[PDB]
Amino acid sequence: YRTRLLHLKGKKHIRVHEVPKTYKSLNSGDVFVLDAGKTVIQWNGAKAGLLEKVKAAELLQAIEGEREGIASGRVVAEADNDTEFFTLLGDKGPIADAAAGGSDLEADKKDQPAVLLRLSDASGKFEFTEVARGLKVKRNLLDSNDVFVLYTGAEVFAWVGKHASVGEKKKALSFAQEYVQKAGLPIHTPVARILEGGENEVFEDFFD
Ligand SMILES: [Ca+2]
Ligand SMILES: [Ca+2]
Ligand SMILES: [Cl-]
Ligand SMILES: [Mg+2]
Repeated sequence: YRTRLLHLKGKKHIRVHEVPKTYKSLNSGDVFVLDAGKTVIQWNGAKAGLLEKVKAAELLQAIEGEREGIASGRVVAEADNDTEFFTLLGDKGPIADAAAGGSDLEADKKDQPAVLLRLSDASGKFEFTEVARGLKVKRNLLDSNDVFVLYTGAEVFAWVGKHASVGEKKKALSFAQEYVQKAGLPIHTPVARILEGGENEVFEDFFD
């Protein structure tokens, strides 16, 4: 499994980004999730906000539920200097202060990375079209008749509507994988094909 470091940040709402796997990506003002597959660790900065911890905790719960006992979750404080955390991280050093991580209020306004796209072949050919971005990505936009691709800021999901066509169901994953390429995202960005009706905890977690 490829260990990923996720960075959660915000005041009125929370956005997540994947950041380089190193202590230098951390800052005491925010909350981070180190996803090492079967071990997932939430790291709370000393000055982390309540909402950042809450949504990081929701992410851990969703990952644990989707991985069905294979993955265990644990939360550590920055002051704990958790040795397993820094071992899975790969290095250790001085943690940048909250000021160096930037303003949460600025992040709310300037950093909304979510993107929702639709894949439909109702016209006789595949059309892959952006539907919404940022906070305007709402669950009500999903349509059982088509396939939808959601970028959360950390992961890409290919959501397959129950009434999607044969071509849409077959090509859903390839369009989601190709989105990572065209959008210039990290090559190892996780892409997952999911079905309407599934529990899909991490996907559903994005919307609440
Ligand atoms: Ca913060
Ligand atoms: Ca369709
Ligand atoms: Cl602030
Ligand atoms: Mg949530």
